[PDB]
Amino acid sequence: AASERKALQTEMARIKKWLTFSLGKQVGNKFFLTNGEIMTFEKVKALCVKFQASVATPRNAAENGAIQNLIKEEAFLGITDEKTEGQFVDLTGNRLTYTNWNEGEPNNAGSDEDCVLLLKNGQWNDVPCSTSHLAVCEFPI
Amino acid sequence: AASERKALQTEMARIKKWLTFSLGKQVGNKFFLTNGEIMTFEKVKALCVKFQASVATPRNAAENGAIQNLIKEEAFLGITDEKTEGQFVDLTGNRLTYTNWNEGEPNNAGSDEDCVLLLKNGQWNDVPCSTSHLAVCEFPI
Amino acid sequence: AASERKALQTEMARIKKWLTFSLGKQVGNKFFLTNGEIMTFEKVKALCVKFQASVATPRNAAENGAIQNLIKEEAFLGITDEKTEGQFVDLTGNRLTYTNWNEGEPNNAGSDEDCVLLLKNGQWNDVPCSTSHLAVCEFPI
Ligand SMILES: [Ca+2]
Ligand SMILES: [Ca+2]
Ligand SMILES: [Ca+2]
Ligand SMILES: [Ca+2]
Ligand SMILES: [Ca+2]
Ligand SMILES: [Ca+2]
Ligand SMILES: [Ca+2]
Ligand SMILES: [Ca+2]
Ligand SMILES: [Ca+2]
Ligand SMILES: [Ca+2]
Ligand SMILES: [Ca+2]
Ligand SMILES: [Ca+2]
Repeated sequence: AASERKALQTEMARIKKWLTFSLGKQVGNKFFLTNGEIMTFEKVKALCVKFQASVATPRNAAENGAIQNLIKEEAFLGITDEKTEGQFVDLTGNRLTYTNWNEGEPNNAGSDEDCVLLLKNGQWNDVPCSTSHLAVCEFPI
Repeated sequence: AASERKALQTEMARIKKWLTFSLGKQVGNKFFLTNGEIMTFEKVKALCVKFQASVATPRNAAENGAIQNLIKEEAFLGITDEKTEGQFVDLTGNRLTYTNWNEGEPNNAGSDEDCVLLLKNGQWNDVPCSTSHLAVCEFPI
Repeated sequence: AASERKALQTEMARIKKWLTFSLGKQVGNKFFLTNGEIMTFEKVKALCVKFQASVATPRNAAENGAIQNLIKEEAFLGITDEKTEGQFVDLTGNRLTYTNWNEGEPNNAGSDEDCVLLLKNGQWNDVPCSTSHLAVCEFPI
């Protein structure tokens, strides 16, 4: 009967189990993944979008730690103050409820730091959007 | 007809081929995987269990080498002598038929070394279960 | 109705999306993957073949860069001049249209360099086939 379909769904459920265990980090309904490539902010934006994903945007400590665990280099976050200087916000325009700025940040040094960078210790630093950093996308899971 | 089902099974077989090639190490009916996180023994136990897997327990040189190849840091094994000091055993209570102790091991230093650690060279060292080391689970494949 | 089949195909399409994003590098109809193990050329050949894949053979800059991005160590390419010294060719006998030799290469040093090695900077160097290097296979995607 639908024995095949039964086996397909069972096979899929385990493949998905493996992936969430070792391919990336799952926190709720988000799945953080990196292609291991560094590029400018606009590029990462296009990239994630190209995959039906969005740039990783930690909305709480758990997510921040998850991204922290995943990365081997500083990664751009889906946060900027491009439109209103000093007012950091989501790629959807939503203001942040959780922040983890590094000491002395944000400082908008050189009057040109509108992007945010997740550092290896989990802290953040505002950096120029034109710099090249690790691409990380959150996929809906 | 069942052309779709045909394609689904073919698609699944190749996805599985990719995963066994680059996601982890397959040795017989075991699939070794790591989430790249270090934690205490009890945590790793819970973790693997949480994924229908068990802590990696090499039962022969091939498996030991496979785990060795997979890891980038010392990993806990599913072996302990908690119940009977000096008598190392499986998470199922089965005694070991294969061991790869490091020189001078096991020594049960500090009278508190009931867990086993796979070192980068494949050799083993008994360590305190309360230490934090890389999590590795063997999944049924 | 075929709601399941619908869901299976949707589930598969996203699993495939994740894999092409983080498991390997896709360039056209090729999917480059590495098992992270170093071995002699003949071994890598057998390995890829064993997986219905072939040794990675960059046929253009995009592919070369893709392989370059993927690797953490020097990787053998599916190119040799075993049959006709100096005449480098595909594993299918096809002559190369794209090459990226390193300065001073190829030199066939020691009169025993019939294999090709992709270096970390993307350049190539002819090396003895008996040396052990990273295995990389291109899978049909
Ligand atoms: Ca600004
Ligand atoms: Ca600090
Ligand atoms: Ca700013
Ligand atoms: Ca700054
Ligand atoms: Ca004891
Ligand atoms: Ca030793
Ligand atoms: Ca002990
Ligand atoms: Ca010891
Ligand atoms: Ca020759
Ligand atoms: Ca050079
Ligand atoms: Ca030669
Ligand atoms: Ca040479």
